[PDB]
Amino acid sequence: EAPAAVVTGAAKRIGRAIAVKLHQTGYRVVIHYHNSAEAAVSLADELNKERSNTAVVCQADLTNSNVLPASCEEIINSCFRAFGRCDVLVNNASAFYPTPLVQGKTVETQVAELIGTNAIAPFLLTMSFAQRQSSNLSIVNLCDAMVDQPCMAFSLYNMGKHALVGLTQSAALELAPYGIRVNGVAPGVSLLPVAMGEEEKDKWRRKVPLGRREASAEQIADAVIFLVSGSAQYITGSIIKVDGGLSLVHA
Amino acid sequence: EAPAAVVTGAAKRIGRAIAVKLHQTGYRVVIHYHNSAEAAVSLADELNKERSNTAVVCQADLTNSNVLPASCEEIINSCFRAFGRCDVLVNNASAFYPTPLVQGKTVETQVAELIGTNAIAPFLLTMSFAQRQSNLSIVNLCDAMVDQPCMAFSLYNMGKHALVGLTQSAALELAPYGIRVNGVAPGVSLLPVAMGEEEKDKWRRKVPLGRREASAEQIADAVIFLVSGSAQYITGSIIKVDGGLSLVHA
Amino acid sequence: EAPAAVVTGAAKRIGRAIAVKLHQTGYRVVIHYHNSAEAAVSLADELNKERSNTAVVCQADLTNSNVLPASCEEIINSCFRAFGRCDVLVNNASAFYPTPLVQGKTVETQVAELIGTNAIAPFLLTMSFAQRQSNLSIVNLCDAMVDQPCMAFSLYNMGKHALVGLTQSAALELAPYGIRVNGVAPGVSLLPVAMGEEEKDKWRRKVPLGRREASAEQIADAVIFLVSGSAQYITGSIIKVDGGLSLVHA
Amino acid sequence: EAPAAVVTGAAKRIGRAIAVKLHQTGYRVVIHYHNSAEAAVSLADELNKERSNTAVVCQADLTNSNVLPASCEEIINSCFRAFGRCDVLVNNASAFYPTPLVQGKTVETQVAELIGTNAIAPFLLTMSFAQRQKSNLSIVNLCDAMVDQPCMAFSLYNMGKHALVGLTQSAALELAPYGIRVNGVAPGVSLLPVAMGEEEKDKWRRKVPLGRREASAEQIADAVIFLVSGSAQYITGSIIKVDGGLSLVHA
Ligand SMILES: NC(=O)c1ccc[n+]([C@@H]2O[C@H](COP(=O)([O-])OP(=O)(O)OC[C@H]3O[C@@H](n4cnc5c(N)ncnc54)[C@H](OP(=O)(O)O)[C@@H]3O)[C@@H](O)[C@H]2O)c1
Ligand SMILES: NC(=O)c1ccc[n+]([C@@H]2O[C@H](COP(=O)([O-])OP(=O)(O)OC[C@H]3O[C@@H](n4cnc5c(N)ncnc54)[C@H](OP(=O)(O)O)[C@@H]3O)[C@@H](O)[C@H]2O)c1
Ligand SMILES: NC(=O)c1ccc[n+]([C@@H]2O[C@H](COP(=O)([O-])OP(=O)(O)OC[C@H]3O[C@@H](n4cnc5c(N)ncnc54)[C@H](OP(=O)(O)O)[C@@H]3O)[C@@H](O)[C@H]2O)c1
Ligand SMILES: NC(=O)c1ccc[n+]([C@@H]2O[C@H](COP(=O)([O-])OP(=O)(O)OC[C@H]3O[C@@H](n4cnc5c(N)ncnc54)[C@H](OP(=O)(O)O)[C@@H]3O)[C@@H](O)[C@H]2O)c1
Ligand SMILES: Nc1nc2[nH]c(-c3ccccc3)c(CCc3ccccc3)c2c(=O)[nH]1
Ligand SMILES: Nc1nc2[nH]c(-c3ccccc3)c(CCc3ccccc3)c2c(=O)[nH]1
Ligand SMILES: Nc1nc2[nH]c(-c3ccccc3)c(CCc3ccccc3)c2c(=O)[nH]1
Ligand SMILES: Nc1nc2[nH]c(-c3ccccc3)c(CCc3ccccc3)c2c(=O)[nH]1
Repeated sequence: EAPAAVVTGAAKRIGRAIAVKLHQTGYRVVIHYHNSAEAAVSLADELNKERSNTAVVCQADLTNSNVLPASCEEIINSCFRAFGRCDVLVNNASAFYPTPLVQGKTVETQVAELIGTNAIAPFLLTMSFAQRQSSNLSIVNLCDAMVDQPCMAFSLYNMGKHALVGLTQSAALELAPYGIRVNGVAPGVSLLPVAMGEEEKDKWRRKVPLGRREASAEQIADAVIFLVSGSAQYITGSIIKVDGGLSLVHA
Repeated sequence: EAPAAVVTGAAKRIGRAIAVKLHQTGYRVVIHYHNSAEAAVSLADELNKERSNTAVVCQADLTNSNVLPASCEEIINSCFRAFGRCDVLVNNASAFYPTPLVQGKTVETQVAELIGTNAIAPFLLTMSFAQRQSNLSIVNLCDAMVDQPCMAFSLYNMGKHALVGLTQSAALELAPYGIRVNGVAPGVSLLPVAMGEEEKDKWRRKVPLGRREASAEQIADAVIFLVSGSAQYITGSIIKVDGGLSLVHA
Repeated sequence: EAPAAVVTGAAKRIGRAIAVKLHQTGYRVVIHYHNSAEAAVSLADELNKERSNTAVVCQADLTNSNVLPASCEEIINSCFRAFGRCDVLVNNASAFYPTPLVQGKTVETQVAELIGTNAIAPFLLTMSFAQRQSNLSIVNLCDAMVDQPCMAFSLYNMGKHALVGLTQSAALELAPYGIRVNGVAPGVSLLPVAMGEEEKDKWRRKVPLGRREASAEQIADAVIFLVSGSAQYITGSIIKVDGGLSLVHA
Repeated sequence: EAPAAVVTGAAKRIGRAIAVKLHQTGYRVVIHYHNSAEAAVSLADELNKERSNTAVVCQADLTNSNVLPASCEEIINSCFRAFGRCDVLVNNASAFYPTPLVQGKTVETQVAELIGTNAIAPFLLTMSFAQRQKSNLSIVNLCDAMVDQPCMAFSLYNMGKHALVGLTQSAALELAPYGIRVNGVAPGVSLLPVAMGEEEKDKWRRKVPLGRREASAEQIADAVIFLVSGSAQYITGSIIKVDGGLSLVHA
């Protein structure tokens, strides 16, 4: 039988490209989404046209709350339900906006979204994934290459990403005896936010030493595919920058 | 007029040592505490016997909740109420216990406490400190072993990682205000009251420099360095006080 | 036409596995070696029996000296002489042995060998490589345990640390020329011939993932990924291949 | 009676400021120097005017060669000849200039100067220091906050400073049983070349979060003083950035 993978925030952009490649590689996928129902479904439609009954969707808010644990257990159950197994978890879903330290959402809501999506939900999905277990089990967390050169006023986001590094390493250590590997892919700039101004996107583009451009989503997905593959079987607790050298560049 | 410091979890152990040392250097101090009220007031008494009207206590749960932001603001407000200023904030309070990934409290509670004390409360207290504004600085009690995590401590460890993020993020954003943010990262220091001597000795034996844990004073010494005029250009630095522990391989 | 790679210290162990895999992937290979002459020609025989005119050997001492820059230029010149091009450089050769800080090679020789092989030759090889210039990249064999040094291996460790800086500096400088520079950082892979069986086991039992060292093939897999088209945006990255070993506190 | 320190490259700029403050703290000093005899001597004169017979000067090229280990043994020995003891070693001397990868010093000379001064001499000085011990003994190495965001075309310099981090950690571990601590100070930008145009100096100053300026040599010296003091007695293997947050600033 073919392995199955969960990819969070998989309706669009990097998470979409990750789902697609895992699928092209032979996985069945659970495409998780929060708000993008329509996009999640048309992706599943497209993958199930290629290969019948190989893609399902799964809706969940990953904001931290009293139900998040249940929600995350249900994401992992959906995969077990659809496909009878869960081999791979990609923690890609992420909320992202500025939370300036010095003066909309209340601060406690910002904590819940930024820390819940970037770190608490990953921890709870990891728990549920491991609890439910020639197989090749792994987890890939979508990290941040620039996490030690944080953006101005993005302190909660940055806290969540740093937490996610902690989880990556802690979970690699603790789940090694189960044969579950835990790694990370850390983009620098890849697809820039649809919202982001065009001059603002070019500013970032021009700082990238390898080609003065952003990574494609597919280039990010390549690292993921490597990490879940049989050729990464001794690798756990490793976070691979896919940043074109951006992190190396001084102010 | 004397500067003022807030030290969280200051009723005993390392936080008491940081407040004692801050007091000896001439700070007025707020001794924040959660459950250890007797130890808190007993300390504020010793300190006020030494110079009167220079220590107050302040009780607060720093578990994450929707009122944690108010609570952290009230902590900063307590320092201005007592002393008319707030120059230093030391984030020392921390919950710690195992949270195994494969299986007491609910997990929602473990999240709230481990992440809230180690990370969210430090962020809120930082916002509050900065919003209320010399030599202004913040010092976070980090973990020298943060990149070699203890088995089954993932939520604690996530919290100490996030506290690194904050140290770095806040140092960048608060620089324009002349507010420095740095950290102090013990290895093993005072071991927990729960721990038996045999398990303490197991950790002691791992330390290259002397095969013993840091004294609480030794941690406080580095905090005192970082708040001083001698570290005026230092911000975003996290100083290990670990006697070489983090350098030792498995 | 087929791309070509130079692999240093490729006659045995990890470097051999890398040469083999690069060769299986479609590459022509320069097999560099120092002393291991028989195993080197033996490997090119195998390779060339599989695909004629796709491997050549190239002998060089990579100890630091005033002629190293010439020896390194010759290694790259040899790749061009044999194959008309040089797409990939792998810096794998390395000397390793204790150099205690406190009391039959002289210390000037220990410096030249350990820093030579592990750092200066890589630098010189990278200069010569870039000077002669498609998916062009370089891979350095680094050490996952580098921030957790082995006792009395300061010179070796210094070499590996330097190789980190080289990886990163060269990534930065060569990016405009389309040349990527990355690392693979084993923990414990095939353990030395001369290592006792008790001390091998001792390292094996430390590894979380599977309680065993990596196979050379496992290391090579990560090299293969980094030179491949699935890594076209990766530069300046160092990928640990250590089964979690570096995550384990003392 | 009074403890003794060796400071390499102590005739000007940072090393001088370090030697002055150690002296002000009550150390006797060996002022090592390469070409700057006149500043070295003039400092030793200023210092011996404060306290008779508490400063000596000691010339040596710290370029890697066959003689470098003797020279480094000689620098240590001279502190013992002058003061009867050697309590503190500061590795401050450093060559610094571009060594581009692609196109009158030859490259073997560049290697010898940049690697010798920034790494190899520090190592040899450490072993001579330790050999002679076998009281608060420690070693402070002058590192670089920016070592992971290197300046373009300084690979040999950068490689030396990276090697110097490894030595700081390696020596800390190996010499801990002798009660010798080994730590670093890692400036970001400090005293800038007086020759450099102010306009160019300002581009660097403007990047520094804290104060938009470079560190004084005295500010670097303060961290060195902390690290050799009785208030750092459990500290070893640590590298204190003194950088005004410069290393936290993305491109
Ligand atoms: N783009 C980059 O340059 C970049 C750089 C560094 C790191 N990364 C990391 O790489 C990953 C992918 O980046 P990206 O730009 O593709 O992500 P993105 O478009 O910002 O977000 C991806 C998905 O996250 C989901 N999400 C947001 N809040 C959520 C919530 N509360 N609950 C559940 N899902 C939620 C959204 O799903 P719905 O649309 O279904 O609501 C969204 O489509 C992220 O983890 C990001 O931090 C990206
Ligand atoms: N000790 C070590 O070896 C070690 C090692 C690495 C890092 N560190 C760090 O150094 C710092 C000091 O360590 P320590 O051993 O002195 O700490 P500790 O004794 O475990 O805790 C310090 C205080 O934190 C407070 N705290 C706990 N839960 C709280 C909550 N929900 N709300 C508010 N406050 C709460 C407690 O207050 P009450 O007593 O008033 O209830 C406690 O006295 C910590 O941040 C620690 O993580 C210590
Ligand atoms: N094995 C591990 O557990 C491990 C762990 C961490 C990092 N690594 C790194 O992985 C790489 C490969 O490791 P390995 O165990 O396969 O290496 P190894 O067998 O110890 O050394 C590889 C080759 O380097 C060459 N070499 C040694 N001194 C030389 C000199 N002066 N000039 C030129 N070549 C010289 C030798 O060539 P001849 O036989 O031709 O003389 C040797 O065969 C090395 O960079 C190593 O540092 C290995
Ligand atoms: N300045 C900064 O912004 C900065 C930034 C990062 C790190 N650092 C580090 O901080 C330390 C002090 O910096 P600095 O700017 O004060 O250094 P500097 O002025 O560039 O150099 C200090 C001294 O090093 C000595 N030196 C150079 N080559 C030598 C050789 N071959 N043999 C023996 N001695 C030699 C020189 O002695 P003579 O004058 O006697 O010839 C020179 O005065 C250095 O280690 C540096 O890398 C500085
Ligand atoms: N979920 C999510 N996470 C993101 N992280 C980043 C990022 C973070 C730090 C530096 C650069 C890019 C980005 C790219 C956009 C960006 C650009 C500049 C600063 C912060 C973020 C991103 C995103 O679009 N979605
Ligand atoms: N709030 C608080 N935090 C602590 N962190 C540590 C610690 C953590 C990781 C490695 C070494 C010591 C300690 C020392 C005890 C300890 C040891 C191992 C895991 C968790 C805690 C500690 C503590 O007593 N209180
Ligand atoms: N050229 C080369 N480099 C090596 N590095 C290591 C290594 C280094 C640090 C920790 C563990 C293994 C090893 C594994 C054997 C070893 C173990 C401990 C110290 C130095 C070497 C190794 C090797 O066999 N050849
Ligand atoms: N021996 C020695 N080592 C040095 N390292 C640095 C440095 C290196 C990397 C980033 C910033 C400054 C410097 C200062 C280099 C510099 C000079 C002018 C503007 C910005 C940086 C330095 C030096 O002057 N002497």
